[PDB]
Amino acid sequence: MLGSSFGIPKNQTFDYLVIGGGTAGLTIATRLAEQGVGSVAVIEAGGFYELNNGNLSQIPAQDAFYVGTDLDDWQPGIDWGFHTTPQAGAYDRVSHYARGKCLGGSSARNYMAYQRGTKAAHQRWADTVGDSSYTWEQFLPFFEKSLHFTPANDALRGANASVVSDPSVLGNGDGPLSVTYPHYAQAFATWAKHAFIEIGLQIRSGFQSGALLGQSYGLYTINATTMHRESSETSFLRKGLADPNLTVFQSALAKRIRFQDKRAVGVDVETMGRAYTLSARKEIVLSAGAFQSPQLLMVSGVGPAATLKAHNIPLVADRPGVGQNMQDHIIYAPSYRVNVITQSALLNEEFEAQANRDYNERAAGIYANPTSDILAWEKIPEPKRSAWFSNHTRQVLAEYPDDWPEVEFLTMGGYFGYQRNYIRDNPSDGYNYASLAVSLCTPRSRGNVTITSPDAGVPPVINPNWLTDPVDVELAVAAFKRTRDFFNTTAIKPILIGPEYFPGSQVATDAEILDHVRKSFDTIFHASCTCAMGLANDTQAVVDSKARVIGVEALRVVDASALPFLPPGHPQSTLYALAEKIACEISGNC
Amino acid sequence: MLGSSFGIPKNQTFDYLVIGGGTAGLTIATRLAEQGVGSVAVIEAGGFYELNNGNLSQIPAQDAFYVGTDLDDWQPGIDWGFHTTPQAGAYDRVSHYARGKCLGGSSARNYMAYQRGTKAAHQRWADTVGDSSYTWEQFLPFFEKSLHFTPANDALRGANASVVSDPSVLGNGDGPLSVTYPHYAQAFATWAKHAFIEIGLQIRSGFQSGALLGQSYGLYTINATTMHRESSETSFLRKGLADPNLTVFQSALAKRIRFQDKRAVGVDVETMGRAYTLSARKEIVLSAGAFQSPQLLMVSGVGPAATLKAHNIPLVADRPGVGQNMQDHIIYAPSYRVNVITQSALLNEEFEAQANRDYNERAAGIYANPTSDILAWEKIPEPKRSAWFSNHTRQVLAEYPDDWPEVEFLTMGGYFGYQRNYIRDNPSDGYNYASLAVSLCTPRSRGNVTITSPDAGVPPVINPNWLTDPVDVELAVAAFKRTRDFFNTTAIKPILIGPEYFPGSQVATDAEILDHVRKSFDTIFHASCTCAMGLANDTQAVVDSKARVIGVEALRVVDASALPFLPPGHPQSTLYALAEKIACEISGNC
Ligand SMILES: Cc1cc2nc3c(=O)[nH]c(=O)nc-3n(C[C@H](O)[C@H](O)[C@H](O)COP(=O)(O)OP(=O)(O)OC[C@H]3O[C@@H](n4cnc5c(N)ncnc54)[C@H](O)[C@@H]3O)c2cc1C
Ligand SMILES: Cc1cc2nc3c(=O)[nH]c(=O)nc-3n(C[C@H](O)[C@H](O)[C@H](O)COP(=O)(O)OP(=O)(O)OC[C@H]3O[C@@H](n4cnc5c(N)ncnc54)[C@H](O)[C@@H]3O)c2cc1C
Ligand SMILES: *[C@@H]1O[C@H](CO)[C@@H](O[C@@H]2O[C@H](CO)[C@@H](O[C@H]3O[C@H](CO)[C@@H](O)[C@H](O)[C@@H]3O)[C@H](O)[C@H]2NC(C)=O)[C@H](O)[C@H]1NC(C)=O
Ligand SMILES: *[C@@H]1O[C@H](CO)[C@@H](O[C@@H]2O[C@H](CO)[C@@H](O[C@H]3O[C@H](CO)[C@@H](O)[C@H](O)[C@@H]3O)[C@H](O)[C@H]2NC(C)=O)[C@H](O)[C@H]1NC(C)=O
Ligand SMILES: *[C@@H]1O[C@H](CO)[C@@H](O)[C@H](O)[C@H]1NC(C)=O
Ligand SMILES: *[C@@H]1O[C@H](CO)[C@@H](O)[C@H](O)[C@H]1NC(C)=O
Ligand SMILES: *[C@@H]1O[C@H](CO)[C@@H](O)[C@H](O)[C@H]1NC(C)=O
Ligand SMILES: *[C@@H]1O[C@H](CO)[C@@H](O)[C@H](O)[C@H]1NC(C)=O
Ligand SMILES: *[C@@H]1O[C@H](CO)[C@@H](O)[C@H](O)[C@H]1NC(C)=O
Ligand SMILES: *[C@@H]1O[C@H](CO)[C@@H](O)[C@H](O)[C@H]1NC(C)=O
Ligand SMILES: *[C@@H]1O[C@H](CO)[C@@H](O)[C@H](O)[C@H]1NC(C)=O
Ligand SMILES: *[C@@H]1O[C@H](CO)[C@@H](O)[C@H](O)[C@H]1NC(C)=O
Repeated sequence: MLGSSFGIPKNQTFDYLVIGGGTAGLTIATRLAEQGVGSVAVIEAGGFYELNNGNLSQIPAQDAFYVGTDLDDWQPGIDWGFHTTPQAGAYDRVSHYARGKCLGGSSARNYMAYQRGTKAAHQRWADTVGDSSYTWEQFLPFFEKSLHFTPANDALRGANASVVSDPSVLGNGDGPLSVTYPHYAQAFATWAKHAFIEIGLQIRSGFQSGALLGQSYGLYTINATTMHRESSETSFLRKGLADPNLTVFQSALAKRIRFQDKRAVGVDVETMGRAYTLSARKEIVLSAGAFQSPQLLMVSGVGPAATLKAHNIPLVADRPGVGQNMQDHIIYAPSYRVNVITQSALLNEEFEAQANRDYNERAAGIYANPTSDILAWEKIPEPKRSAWFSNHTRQVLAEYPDDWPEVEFLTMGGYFGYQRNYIRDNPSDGYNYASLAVSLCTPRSRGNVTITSPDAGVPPVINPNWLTDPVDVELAVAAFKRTRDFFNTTAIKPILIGPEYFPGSQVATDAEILDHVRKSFDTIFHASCTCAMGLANDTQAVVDSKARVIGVEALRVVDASALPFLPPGHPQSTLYALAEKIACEISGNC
Repeated sequence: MLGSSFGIPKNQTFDYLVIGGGTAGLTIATRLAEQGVGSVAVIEAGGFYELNNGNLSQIPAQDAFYVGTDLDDWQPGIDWGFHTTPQAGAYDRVSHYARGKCLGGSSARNYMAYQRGTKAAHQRWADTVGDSSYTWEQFLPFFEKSLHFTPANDALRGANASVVSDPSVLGNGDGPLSVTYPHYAQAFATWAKHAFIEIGLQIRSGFQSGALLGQSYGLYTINATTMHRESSETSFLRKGLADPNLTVFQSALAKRIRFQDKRAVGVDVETMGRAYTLSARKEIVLSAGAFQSPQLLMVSGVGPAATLKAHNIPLVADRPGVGQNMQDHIIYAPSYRVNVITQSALLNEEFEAQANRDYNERAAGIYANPTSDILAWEKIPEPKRSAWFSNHTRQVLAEYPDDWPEVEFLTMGGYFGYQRNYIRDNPSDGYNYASLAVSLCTPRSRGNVTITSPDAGVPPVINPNWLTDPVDVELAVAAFKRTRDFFNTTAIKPILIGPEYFPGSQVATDAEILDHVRKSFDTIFHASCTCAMGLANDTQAVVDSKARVIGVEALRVVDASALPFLPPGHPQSTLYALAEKIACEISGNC
């Protein structure tokens, strides 16, 4: 009975509460319920994205809806409508920062890329938090536990789009999280493989074995049968319905964590104006993400003393790291008109109608593609390194491990432009558009989150502060010039129609390149480290290596906020794994 | 793809809009979508009751949750939290009036009784609205079209609980609305059959063939396989999700119908704070029910001129009938301790655990019962008639048709008391409690609905005004004495434990009985006739026989508000049928 899984908004007691039915939230809630620790309730402000955002969150190719910087490019059924402070690195631009408000959280909204960090990143993690269980070899089983891998389908993809994978690290098939290759590869990506080789990027066997340098076809959180998005909702929550130990509270806003002495004992909740308190006998897990986890700590009395005093919040623990040390990745892309099919073709009615039938009848065609296909990773090579970087920049980059890339390239079968609104500004003049996006994997810029109010119903103040460190500025210009090197290869030339479409060659000098990047970049949505994992004796750390909040009892944080630092690339794989790990830490029954 | 059925909250155009995803709403929306008239959108303020009220709305025996008169006996996931004005007939009591806020509306909340009115009621309907298609023989196919009848299961019910039905009027099996007999009959009802005969109520072949006088086992909107509630959501909406012509907007509040000249062209909607306008090319159907249909007309400029002026609403049509002539039924019941299992046994943990397993594993046991089982109908008999009624009362009752009953009796395997809150005040002292409820089928009292604001987000002012006509007062006392006659039968005596438990024999005189009824009665939730069907030339009528709103174009009302008068007994059968009829009227493709 479906309804048996869903809670009634009144005072009651569970063994465990998880705040936030997002990526980490639904994973840890489902695993705790299955691991015999007693009753678990998960509290989520949103509903099902299948009811609240049409089929836009279910179709991989529709992932560009409601992610633009424009303040109005969102709707309240899937997005919080959060905007940044005026951004020092983006000419004081106030931008929309997309966050999932739904069961699945930002796993309902992401571009579905599944890629793990490097052995050396895991080594740095182990060192920073003083726990060797975070080293690659000890952590890997938690990465594998979640997965149901399906190999590439060569018949639907075409021979051109053959993949190089490492199945030995993609689990035993028993996990609920579908990971596979899309049934459709962008024709652009097929050409990009040759261009990547010409600029010195060797093919490797996927991005799941603890190394990145080189190129490969990406793996995605997509169901191999339906080519629907795989979120934490379609994977973990669907398994957890059927577990009588799991209760879901949806359309439910957590307002305050309650403390008796320094012990977390319950959560104040509002469901459609009805206030109630859920009590926890054992532990509360905060999984509200990089913006709202720190906000809930602060309005509950855990955070910087001066902030809590200024908003009349009684102090429970002076923890100055709460909302500090925010890390993020950025993305921007030039675009060309190309002589191959890209997502542009969906603007043509006769083409869309065929793609629509291919998707629903055969799980095939361009709708079955998340826009991306091939990722590539490098250090900026010599001799460009000495020309493009100051001595200070080269000294800072030499402190990163050899395996830790500086720049990520992503094939995109669509137009980025200024990323104001990808749907409105999608060029409609009858050409196919493709982009080569770049992301920077060594961000030095640090941001923060604070509050204007003790009410969690008021949005937090979000200041990512991207592109403010001189190292990020120099890297941003270098990455842009590498996209120009990609587009000047003889391998890619035959599909290009005329010169660079966006921005165009008139963007030439270092200062013009920087100015264009400052106008055309956005976050790639990897906000993290606002409840950073570190040593219990570090006054800036928020959680220890067991994800316990320092200064209080029976409270953990398990989400992107808990990361000690942002590892290179796409973090969802790591958040699934971290949730798997802290579930076993709590239960002891794995 | 589920999401393909659900709308995005932005400006867009459909051929038809239905306001209110309730009993009538989801029926007409689904049928219009199937009948080739183009695109249909349904707008509903609530969500799925399966997500928003646990399993309480899915289990028939849990129908007593959130229906009490106490102002706090509701939660915002299934109920509007409406209260009445101070009630002239109930010692100025301000009472909660349960209304479904969910897909299915009040079909999510009702006691699931399926019973039709009388041939003579249908004759009066035809005469009042000037349309012979409302006579029994012409209207019957619209009653049958909806249904999937399953016969009584004698093996699960027991031989004691054999039924007398007329399958020839219960359709061909093709309709989505499950109607059947419960898998479990209250032991109390089994005894009640003999007691009903002793006080002169003969067995008849069900309540679906245009006659009521006598007794029979009731038919219910329950799925025959699962013994889950059958709402308009589990029947019509579930069929309509496969129809690409149907779009659902849930968590969507309609604020205003828009008029160009006198033509309805769109609806102003708010979904979680996001305002948008849905446009209608052809017709708008208002299905917001007896309280909110008249409210939406008035805030849109259709209603009594003086009311709209007083709240700064521009006048579109002076229609003084809007919100007037409200009709309703009431219910109250004495109770006895009884020597048989009733719903009381669910307070015993060992009994509940077995009933829980019986329900989920075999669709059997007391959870598979809607509380009622046998209905009985009469005129107050002679010689009690001359003793209990004034000459004026007898003159008014003689104007009703011979087939139209004055009093309904309902077996109830539970305690009513003052109906403040059935769950809190459920006696827990170890006895089984049963009640014999009565409802009055000839209400003379008339109520109304008005507004305090042009904002549909502000609740309407709801004044049922029950028990204010001297005919209803005399009938209320007579009905109560007939419950005493039932409980003094020699047939029922052997299961009674001690004397009348509630109110008790100390309630003796006519004035004491009236006083007790005024304290212990509530609505039985049949609010209707606030957008009454009549002749186009009647200034008090709101809709014509085609359900078109008089004085404007392209606007219909199809719900309990549209009834010309309240027919005897349970109206959901008539609302399904009326929705079937106006669907065919609109489409011309049946
Ligand atoms: C557009 C986009 C693209 C991305 N692409 C990728 C990608 O391709 N690969 C990848 O690895 N990562 C990607 N990411 C990032 C990755 O998805 C996120 O880092 C991850 O989803 C965050 O997980 P989380 O559990 O930390 O938070 P979330 O998944 O955001 O979960 C937080 C949850 O808590 C709820 N919540 C917050 N406050 C409250 C409250 N008070 N009460 C109740 N509920 C509350 C929210 O509604 C939400 O459901 C992308 C992000 C976005 C936005
Ligand atoms: C507790 C209870 C027991 C009952 N028992 C029985 C019984 O056993 N048998 C029987 O025959 N009848 C019974 N009834 C009555 C029967 O269920 C109702 O008369 C019938 O459901 C009314 O249907 P409707 O479409 O007129 O209104 P509803 O089904 O109430 O539909 C109105 C819908 O419109 C929505 N809405 C209102 N305003 C807006 C707006 N502005 N924007 C968007 N959506 C809006 C509401 O949320 C609701 O879903 C019972 C009623 C109740 C409350
Ligand atoms: C309607 O919803 C209720 C859940 O909200 C449900 O109550 C729950 O019933 C489950 C059994 O399915 C109980 O869970 C049990 O879990 C372990 C199994 O590993 C048992 O050993 C325990 O005894 C425990 O009872 C929950 O205790 C119970 N929860 C609540 C809130 O009471 C009802 O069962 C549902 N009703 C029906 C008829 O299905
Ligand atoms: C994602 O959701 C969209 C609708 O919510 C859906 O678009 C809709 O698709 C249907 C076809 O499935 C169109 O309805 C058609 O119905 C009749 C058949 O009797 C046809 O003759 C008509 O031409 C009509 O097209 C709707 O027009 C269309 N709605 C809109 C707004 O376009 C998408 O198809 C869904 N996406 C996928 C990939 O399935
Ligand atoms: C619910 O819990 C809170 C705090 O424990 C309390 O303020 C409130 O009164 C409770 N409500 C009820 C009905 O007990
Ligand atoms: C993929 O979807 C199909 C069809 O819905 C389902 O049978 C399967 O379980 C899903 N796979 C995973 C691994 O979730
Ligand atoms: C690969 O195949 C697709 C579709 O057949 C085609 O559009 C694309 O150009 C091909 N690529 C190469 C490199 O030949
Ligand atoms: C956030 O960072 C900005 C820029 O570095 C700084 O000036 C601001 O005060 C910080 N806010 C908090 C509350 O730490
Ligand atoms: C009753 O429920 C069963 C199982 O869910 C289903 O197969 C059947 O179609 C339902 N019947 C109706 C008419 O809703
Ligand atoms: C009918 O049978 C049931 C046994 O299931 C019993 O509880 C009930 O009293 C019986 N009624 C009569 C009148 O014999
Ligand atoms: C939406 O429709 C209304 C109705 O006229 C009007 O405010 C405006 O034209 C539309 N707004 C947008 C954002 O298109
Ligand atoms: C509604 O009914 C009452 C009688 O109970 C009457 O006094 C009142 O004026 C009516 N109000 C409206 C607005 O018709």
